[PDB]
Amino acid sequence: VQFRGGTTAQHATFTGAAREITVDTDKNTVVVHDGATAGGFPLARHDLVKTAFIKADKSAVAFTRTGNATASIKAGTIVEVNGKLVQFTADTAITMPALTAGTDYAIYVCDDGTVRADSNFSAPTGYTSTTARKVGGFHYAPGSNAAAQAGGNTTAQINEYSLWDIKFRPAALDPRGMTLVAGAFWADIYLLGVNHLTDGTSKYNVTIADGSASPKKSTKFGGDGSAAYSDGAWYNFAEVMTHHGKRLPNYNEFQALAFGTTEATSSGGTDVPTTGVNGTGATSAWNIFTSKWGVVQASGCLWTWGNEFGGVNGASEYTANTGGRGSVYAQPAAALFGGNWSNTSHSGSRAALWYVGPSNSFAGIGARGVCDHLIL
Amino acid sequence: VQFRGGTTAQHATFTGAAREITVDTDKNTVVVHDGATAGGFPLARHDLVKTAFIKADKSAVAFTRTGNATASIKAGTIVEVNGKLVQFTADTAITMPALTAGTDYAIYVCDDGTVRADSNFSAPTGYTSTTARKVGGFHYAPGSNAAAQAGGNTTAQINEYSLWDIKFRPAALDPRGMTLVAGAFWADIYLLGVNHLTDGTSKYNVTIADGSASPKKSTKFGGDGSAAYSDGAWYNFAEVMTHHGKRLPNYNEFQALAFGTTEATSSGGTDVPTTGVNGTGATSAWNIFTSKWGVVQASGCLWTWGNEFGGVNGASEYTANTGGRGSVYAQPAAALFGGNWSNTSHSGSRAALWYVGPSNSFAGIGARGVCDHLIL
Amino acid sequence: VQFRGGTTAQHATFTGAAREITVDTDKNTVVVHDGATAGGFPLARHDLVKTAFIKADKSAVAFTRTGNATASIKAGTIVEVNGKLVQFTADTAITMPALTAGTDYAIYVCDDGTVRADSNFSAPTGYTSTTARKVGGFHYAPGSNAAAQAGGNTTAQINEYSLWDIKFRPAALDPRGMTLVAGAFWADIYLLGVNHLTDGTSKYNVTIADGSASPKKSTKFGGDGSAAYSDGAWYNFAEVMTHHGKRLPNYNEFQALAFGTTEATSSGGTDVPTTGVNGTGATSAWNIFTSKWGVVQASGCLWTWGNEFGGVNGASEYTANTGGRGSVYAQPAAALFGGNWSNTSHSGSRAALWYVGPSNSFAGIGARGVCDHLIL
Ligand code: MMC
Ligand code: MMC
Ligand code: MMC
Ligand code: MMC
Ligand code: MMC
Ligand code: MMC
Ligand SMILES: [Mg+2]
Repeated sequence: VQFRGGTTAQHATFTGAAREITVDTDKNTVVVHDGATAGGFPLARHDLVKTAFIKADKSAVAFTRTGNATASIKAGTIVEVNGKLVQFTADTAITMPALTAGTDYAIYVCDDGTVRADSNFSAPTGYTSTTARKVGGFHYAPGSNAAAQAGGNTTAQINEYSLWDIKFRPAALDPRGMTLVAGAFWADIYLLGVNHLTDGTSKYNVTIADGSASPKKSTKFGGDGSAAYSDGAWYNFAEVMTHHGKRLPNYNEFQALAFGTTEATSSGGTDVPTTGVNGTGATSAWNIFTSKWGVVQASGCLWTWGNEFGGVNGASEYTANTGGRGSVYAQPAAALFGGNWSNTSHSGSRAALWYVGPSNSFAGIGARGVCDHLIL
Repeated sequence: VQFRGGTTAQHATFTGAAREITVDTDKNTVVVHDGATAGGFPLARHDLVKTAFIKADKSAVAFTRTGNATASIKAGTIVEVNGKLVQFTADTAITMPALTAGTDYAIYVCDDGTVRADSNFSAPTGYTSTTARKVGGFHYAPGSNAAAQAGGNTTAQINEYSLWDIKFRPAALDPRGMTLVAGAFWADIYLLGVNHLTDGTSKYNVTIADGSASPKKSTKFGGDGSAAYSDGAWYNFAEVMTHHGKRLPNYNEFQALAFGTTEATSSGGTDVPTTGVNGTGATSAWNIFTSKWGVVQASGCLWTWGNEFGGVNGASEYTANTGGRGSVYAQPAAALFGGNWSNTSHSGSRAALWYVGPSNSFAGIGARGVCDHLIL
Repeated sequence: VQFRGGTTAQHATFTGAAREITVDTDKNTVVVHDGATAGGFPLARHDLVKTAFIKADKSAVAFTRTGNATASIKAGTIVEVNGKLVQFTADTAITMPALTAGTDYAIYVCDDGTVRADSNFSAPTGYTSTTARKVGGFHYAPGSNAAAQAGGNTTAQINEYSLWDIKFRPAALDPRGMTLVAGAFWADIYLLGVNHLTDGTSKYNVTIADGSASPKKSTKFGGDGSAAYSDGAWYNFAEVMTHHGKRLPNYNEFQALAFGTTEATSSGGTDVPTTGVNGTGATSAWNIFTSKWGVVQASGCLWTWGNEFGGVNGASEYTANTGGRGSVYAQPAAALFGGNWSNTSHSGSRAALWYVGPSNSFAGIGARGVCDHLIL
């Protein structure tokens, strides 16, 4: 059984009867008619709504944390996947795999109507990247977000603020290991590691980059994947953040991301070598410095370079201290935020040192990344 | 009358005749065939274009101001609402309610094809949030935008630059009370009020927050909704802006948002207690300081803290002045922009004082918010 | 032949048989039925997917450079245009016109299924703005991007990093003449010209704006299209960038955008009057200063004002030096980045001078614009 049909040009001067259905053979679509409107009312091909993703509440993430190791996709969520429509009319549990402290997970919606989390960011176990669509994710933290201003605990659990989806996410090239601070912007949960090219900037239980262990050189700026920078200059940390589509925090972002930490307190001892782990000789455990938003070692562990300049200036003479990329003159210090392990009662979410020039490198100075919140 | 149909798997190896129409029973959709292409050409379900909102000109807002108290939705605007398609093929008047000076309004498109404004931001009178879709809004100002560089008048009217829609808007969590500066970014029309938790940051005829009347403490940072900050430190104002997804202006944004104000002029007298109202002992009326873009009390009324540091530094010693959140060292002043009532001929759109540390609090220092322009 | 049909209200209490197709006469659409679901399953009108634009890889631009003067649109690209669906199942060559060094081109997808580039940004030759849809563009540069850290050559060719599309682009009001730096943000390929109102901020072979040739006054800030600023103050350059929805670079953006330039080297001689051209008395050719990302005269040619303050301060007294827009107090210098022609071995991608107040104007100080990267 074949229907009446014509080209698009034939369709333009043609008014079909009310409730008549024709077939545009150029478009391979149906055209609904009303007895008056020339051309009728063409319907949409499915190819043109591929990747559709509609939420009932576009101002919030598509998922709800329902417990330390459980979460749900929200009612009213409509997802296109592999030519099919999958929607959830009520809050629906996300099938969870084994969850491991300090690991990122991707949430998929599949064309058989299921929804599940997985450590694999291409496809979940038992599916392909065609039948399964990555729609978001979360971080399973080593400990709780801070309930007050005394850090968190060491109960591994989903960080609710780390929940992202494809229309509610960090603007960074890679969303993993980030958390949403006060609904306003995203911060890296962990201080920058040396091996950020493989790990990303934000990973649990890795060696922290500072003056004594410089980050791998960015492969977007002459790095080869093996060489590290000669030191931990501001320039190098800023270059690494840019590599990953992030930036160093300014003062307003730092006081936000670090709120919840134990204030006026430092880690103590002689070092903080590793993310999400007690420092060397520490008199306070790592979790004492978790922020409200799940930022780990948010203060009192290492200074982070900031994306702000001011305070004490270098000499008023052209000074070639930029790693061979020109000279600076009356160079203001680059901000340093948070305090390090040796900084006693002076650390905290508003700790700020404006003395160190950007060319300098020290063992207790590292970095944390941030980027914008994106709501589409 | 029932049509030929099959599952999606059955459909994959099936080539129907030209102009044949089958029904995918998994998808509950129609599939158009051509006599050659295996699988045919599935059509789109309406669920997958819910919330569609298409404009002829995506680089401009969807509405035009046609007079002090009238506006229109633009030709070529196509809106999905409650399962229905509503489009306007010509500029169409927006039905207005009573308009009240210093009030924000939401524009709705309804599933009966009407379009109207309303003071209610959930649903307009005579409709529900299901049958009516909020697509944008505007601010009805107490006075005109500045036609030159001598402020505006006191004729209540729609601020054309305050027109926003869901794909042409401030990136802030709440768009109300903001205006588009030079097409580049959004600025709060009013200086921050004390009661920003209920009012938002930008409201007409409310008590201005400064050192003598500190803002309500952010409920995202330990506030309970009743307590105010101990004072008007930079830290507190920056914290409030972050609460609302905004920031303090930098120098480039300030000179932009304040252009149109009466330059090198201050309010005079002893205070400016209230937004959009003459100061105490004022020798110039409030409207003298309206910018081109409808920013009220843009200069010469209160300094606004800025999101920039530089100028005179505090002591080169760890100083615990951050409200118990750590210490600062060689702390640069936080910028102050615009000038206050007592600042005589030194106020204006480029007025900048770089002497006051962020821990300080004074009666003529408050804040104004800004965030990015978002075109989707 | 007319189908069974009813209004939307009639449709709500009606359950048709499995594979029955009715016509909603309010919506002028088809409704697919299953024998159980009240209301059936309405299909989407094409009006609601107008401007649809779907890419297989949303994290990358929709086009690939295949040679100095050729490029392709990528497989999996689906485009709505003039009521029609046009998709490319394999990489497809873009038809090129004559290409001219230092020119921007727009890429169109047309409703006859073709794809082509054109110097006209409304419609390509042989088509209209209705039958042809602008989906992106590129810059055809006067020379290559830098392969190392020794600038580029003078072989005119497409700058791969200048490829933009409508969902992968600078957030600026006009994308032309910009390039994507490290996937993170966009930079103007050329230093600001005097005639930026007609040319935009970024054009090849035009007179560079500096203290000796000030930019045209912004028509958004009291300019009339003919008058230039009285001088090259920071204030004026910042105002021009804002006009175009851009900003001056900060230090982290500058070291990124200028990487690839010949470091610790200046143009020499007595001037650099023109974009993409050798300086007056130059001892190094212009192309020596091309960055990895195709930023022309990236360093060693003119300082660019930066969007950052710090270093040496002006007097601690109210100083009316803002062009009649108020006074400043303890005003920090505005950053200057890159070095100019006279700056010998001190120029480069990290060259930074923090001595000149924003009110000052000099022959070797101009500007370069940047704005955010937008992925939709
Ligand atoms: C999502 Hg399986
Ligand atoms: C913008 Hg990170
Ligand atoms: C919009 Hg009624
Ligand atoms: C970004 Hg406010
Ligand atoms: C694109 Hg013809
Ligand atoms: C935001 Hg330019
Ligand atoms: Mg600064």
